Amino acid sequence: MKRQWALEDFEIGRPLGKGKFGNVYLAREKQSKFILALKVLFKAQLEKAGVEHQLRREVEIQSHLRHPNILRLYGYFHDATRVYLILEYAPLGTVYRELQKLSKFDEQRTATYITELANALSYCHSKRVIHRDIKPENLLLGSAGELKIADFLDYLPPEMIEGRMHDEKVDLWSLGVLCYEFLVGKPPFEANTYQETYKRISRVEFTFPDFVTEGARDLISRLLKHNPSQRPMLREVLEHPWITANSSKPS
Ligand SMILES: O=C1CNCC2=C1[C@@H](c1ccccc1F)c1c[nH]nc1N2
Repeated sequence: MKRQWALEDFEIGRPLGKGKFGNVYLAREKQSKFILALKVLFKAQLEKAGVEHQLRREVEIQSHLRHPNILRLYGYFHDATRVYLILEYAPLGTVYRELQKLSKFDEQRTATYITELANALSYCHSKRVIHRDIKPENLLLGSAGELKIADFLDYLPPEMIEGRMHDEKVDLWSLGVLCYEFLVGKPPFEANTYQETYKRISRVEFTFPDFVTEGARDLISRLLKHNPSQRPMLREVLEHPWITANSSKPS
């Protein structure tokens, strides 16, 4: 038995973002006056893209995922032309926005974010869910500034760009790219052309600015190993001395 929702159940507020298949609006559940986000997806568009099978899968997964660092999907409903997703609202915005505003994050903020991401990823893996698109734009912030994964090129691991087969280790690579981008302000393999970025990733060619410390370099270099089996386990990330020295939050 489940709860049935309807459009008339919410007071539509301001638009929060624009999607390639619809828009997201801030909203309030009329009964509880609870603030949430309402993502509207157009079927006609979801159809003309062959991503419907992807949405159905993601919605199934998200509904079952319950973690403080994963954006919550409370439910959904639809009509003749639209699919509505009832999502948790992250009042502090995207990590992407904070990064652009600050240009780069200090070690404390970065290690904290990496810890929250590692926890969320560890939870996902325990549920056989892998390959989360954790780019800054897909990372939101809760009322206390806690990170929330909301993924529902510069970040693809060597195995993927090379058309090879992969596993959960792709998420460890992602974590290394994010740790670097958080500390530096830009992803490690950024280049002028797609072709150049590709060769940069394939060869794991990147440099560290002078302000990136020894501990951060050790963690990033280990996460960004070309060979997936040489990348640390998520528990090793959470126990890394750079993480335990800088994270403002425990695992
Ligand atoms: O789209 C946006 C735009 N940035 C603010 C924001 C959202 C939205 C959202 C982000 C990523 C994926 C799905 C999704 F609905 C959102 C949901 N809760 N808080 C949000 N803030």
